[PDB]
Amino acid sequence: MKKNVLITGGFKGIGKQVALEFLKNDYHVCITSRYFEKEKRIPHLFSSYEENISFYQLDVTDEEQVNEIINKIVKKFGRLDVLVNNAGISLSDGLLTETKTTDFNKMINTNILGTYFCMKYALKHMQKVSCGAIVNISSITGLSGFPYSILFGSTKHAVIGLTKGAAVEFADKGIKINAVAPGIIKTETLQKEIDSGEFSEDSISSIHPMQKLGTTLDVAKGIYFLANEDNNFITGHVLSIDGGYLSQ
Amino acid sequence: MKKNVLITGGFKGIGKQVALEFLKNDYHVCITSRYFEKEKRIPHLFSSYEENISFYQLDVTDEEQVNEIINKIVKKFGRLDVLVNNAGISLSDGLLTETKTTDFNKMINTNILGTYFCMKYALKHMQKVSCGAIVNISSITGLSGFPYSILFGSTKHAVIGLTKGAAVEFADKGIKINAVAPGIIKTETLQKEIDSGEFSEDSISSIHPMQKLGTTLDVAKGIYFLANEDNNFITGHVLSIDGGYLSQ
Ligand SMILES: NC(=O)c1ccc[n+]([C@@H]2O[C@H](COP(=O)([O-])OP(=O)(O)OC[C@H]3O[C@@H](n4cnc5c(N)ncnc54)[C@H](OP(=O)(O)O)[C@@H]3O)[C@@H](O)[C@H]2O)c1
Ligand SMILES: NC(=O)c1ccc[n+]([C@@H]2O[C@H](COP(=O)([O-])OP(=O)(O)OC[C@H]3O[C@@H](n4cnc5c(N)ncnc54)[C@H](OP(=O)(O)O)[C@@H]3O)[C@@H](O)[C@H]2O)c1
Repeated sequence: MKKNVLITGGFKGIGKQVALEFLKNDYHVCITSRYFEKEKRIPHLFSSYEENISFYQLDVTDEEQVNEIINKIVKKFGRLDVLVNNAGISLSDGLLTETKTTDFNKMINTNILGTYFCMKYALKHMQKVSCGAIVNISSITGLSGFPYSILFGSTKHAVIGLTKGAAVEFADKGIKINAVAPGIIKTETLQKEIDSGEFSEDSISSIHPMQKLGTTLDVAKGIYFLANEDNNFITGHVLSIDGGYLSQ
Repeated sequence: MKKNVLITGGFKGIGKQVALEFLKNDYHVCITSRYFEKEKRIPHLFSSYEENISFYQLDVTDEEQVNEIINKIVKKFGRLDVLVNNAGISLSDGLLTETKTTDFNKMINTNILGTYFCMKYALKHMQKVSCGAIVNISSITGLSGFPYSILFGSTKHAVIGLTKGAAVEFADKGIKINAVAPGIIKTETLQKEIDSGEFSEDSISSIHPMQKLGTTLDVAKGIYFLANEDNNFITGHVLSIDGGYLSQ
């Protein structure tokens, strides 16, 4: 009886907040981790929402597993209203000439291929019912050149490509496909890097015109807006959630 | 006690639906017309909301009047949470070579100067409290070249300029300034141009990849999202509400 959303992730960072936002809006939420040991955290991470959450172990780089997991969800729930491609990694080296090819391939596999696989098998099901929403997560680096994050940015540019391409292809099938482009977001990972003193908050805050960092809630709200049933006419769009970064 | 929004318009088309959207979200709404006679329509257009509506006569091309009206609103309500620059006109002729300078000037006056005047005086007040949101209405023609709508497109390009410029300028002051870029929207005006048979609905809706027209609610939802208290980190952005038009 509830709308159903699959998030690739959900246990930390943006993904966890995305899970919370959909739960607060009466969705059944499917969350994932590569690590089965995370399933037992659910009652404690999501106190009052336990009954509306389903766990799946999933590595998005494993195409067969992506197909298997999405099939399982569709069989069990009879619906897949929303896919959020949250899974993503940044292996931030130095200058381009010093970057590791192995790092690039890992980012390609997770950020591009993972998102492609999830889209590919979700759309197989969404096609059949002529409805659904996909929200991909890009970055400001997916729309601009960002020193020391060139390779990450390249993968996030590719994500925008998958978004716009699929949007135009599925537009007449009533499926909305959009992306968000976050600036620098204060996740747990970043918060502890600020807390350990190796990074000043004000130092990296200054990157955005609003002179503050983004929050996981900022991102979750944008994603929710693009995914909910009241989005009838927004598709192929990349929503900047960046305190004005891309407007300069 | 309620958040307060000024809409340049409110009696027809997109502006009326914007009015309705903010009213449903517990705002006090200031709505305008150039025509004082429209005030008497309020209990009939907005049956259950009249206690939360204030009418002001306003021509946005009159800078003096814009300053007067915004001053009166701030004096009476002690707040101005949101400005929506809805007022706008399109005077379509033929090819560029055939266009009338008087038409261009009229569109410049209403679309560019009117939006500028309202921004100018709203920001004088918002600046003082370091909070507020402005949503401007651009168009797909503000982001692309559209035969037969070149001059209109030019004004809506200029609207984006004011949007991004002011966003960066006021970003550190806690004020969010964004725009929406609608495709072709089925307003009362269009609905009768379809009803008269001078245009087929399928004919003009085919320009959007979604193969349908936008609705006034589509636009209102987008504007509300960019304007509400939960937008903390989106500024300088142009949200396309265009059935995928700009993604091709
Ligand atoms: N943080 C930022 O400032 C920022 C800025 C722009 C864009 N983004 C993007 O936003 C998204 C979320 O970022 P975040 O900072 O919230 O990440 P995070 O806190 O590091 O969390 C990463 C999430 O991705 C999952 N994941 C990683 N690799 C996976 C794989 N191969 N298969 C399945 N799941 C995988 C993780 O699950 P397990 O570890 O439990 O397996 C975890 O849920 C990413 O696409 C990221 O690139 C982040
Ligand atoms: N309809 C579309 O397909 C479309 C597409 C892209 C963008 N837009 C933009 O969306 C906005 C609304 O369009 P719409 O189609 O909803 O318009 P509409 O139905 O023609 O209504 C026009 C509104 O603008 C007001 N207005 C016009 N000139 C004014 C002036 N000089 N001073 C103060 N108010 C003035 C009118 O108020 P009174 O007549 O009561 O004075 C009315 O509220 C415009 O900026 C338009 O350019 C529309």
